[PDB]
Amino acid sequence: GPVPSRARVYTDVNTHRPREYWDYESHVVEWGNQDDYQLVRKLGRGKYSEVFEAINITNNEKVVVKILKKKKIKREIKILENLRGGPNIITLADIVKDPVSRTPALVFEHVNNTDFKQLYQTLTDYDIRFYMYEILKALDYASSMGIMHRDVKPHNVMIDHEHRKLRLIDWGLAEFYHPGQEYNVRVASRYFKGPELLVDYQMYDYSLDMWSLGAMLASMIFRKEPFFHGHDNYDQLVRIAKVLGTEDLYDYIDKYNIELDPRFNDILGRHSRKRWERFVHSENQHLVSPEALDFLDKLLRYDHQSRLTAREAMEHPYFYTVVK
Repeated sequence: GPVPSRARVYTDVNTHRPREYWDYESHVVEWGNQDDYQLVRKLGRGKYSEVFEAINITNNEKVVVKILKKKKIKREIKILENLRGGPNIITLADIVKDPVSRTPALVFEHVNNTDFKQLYQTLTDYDIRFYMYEILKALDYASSMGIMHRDVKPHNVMIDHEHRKLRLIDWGLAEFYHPGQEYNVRVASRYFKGPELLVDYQMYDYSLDMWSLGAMLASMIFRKEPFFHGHDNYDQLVRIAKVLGTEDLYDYIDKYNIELDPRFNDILGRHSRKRWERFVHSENQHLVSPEALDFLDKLLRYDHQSRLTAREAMEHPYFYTVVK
């Protein structure tokens, strides 16, 4: 069968916690006052909830209410409470029972966000570095607290560009990392899924989020949306292999004694690893530097154990120019 794997950092953080920290199933929700909040506008609907802009009439603060459509509820709540106050972690302000849905409604602080599409059109080199560093603060904190987000993507980063403020949001897919635990590979959005998910390797860890961050960075510095543009989860791996090469892919699956789905036999082909310069052109060159390429190269590795961790990434020369 497949060879096991463990995170190379923050491996045992949950084992040294009281059961209460990670045993989300046993968590007892503290309920607030639903009448404190007035819904103002529907912002959107996802697979698992509907999201509203609302006002907290007990202070006139704008808030965001997510009305949930089992146990994912307590998991998200527990993770949000565990991470509350951390750098760039969205703040859960309250939990109320919605009278119409009769499900929990999570109340979050508001962030005046700019649509990433419109906001990826304008970011300077400096601002890419600056905001990447801010996202890293959130991922280092989350992982240091034994949590993997599992859905890092531009839609889940809220940026108030005016105040240069960033929050990592939507922890509904997040999980507690337990060494040796097998996890569902049906997480993350297609274009941000790490190779571990695409080859059905279940014993993954925080390093999944670092792949997703790398895919985000590639899209930003190269002005290519998305960077790996698959038609489905299979073609998604082929798109990655056309950049990273098939030999390193086979080395990866060979290391973990993973066998590819045989349907790849007729679609994967043989591909060399490409040099990152291939993707540089007159329209994106001002966002590219040797430091950017080296940083990207160290995130986008097939082998989840070989990627930079969040803290290692923060140490990278790419961020030397960011004022701290």
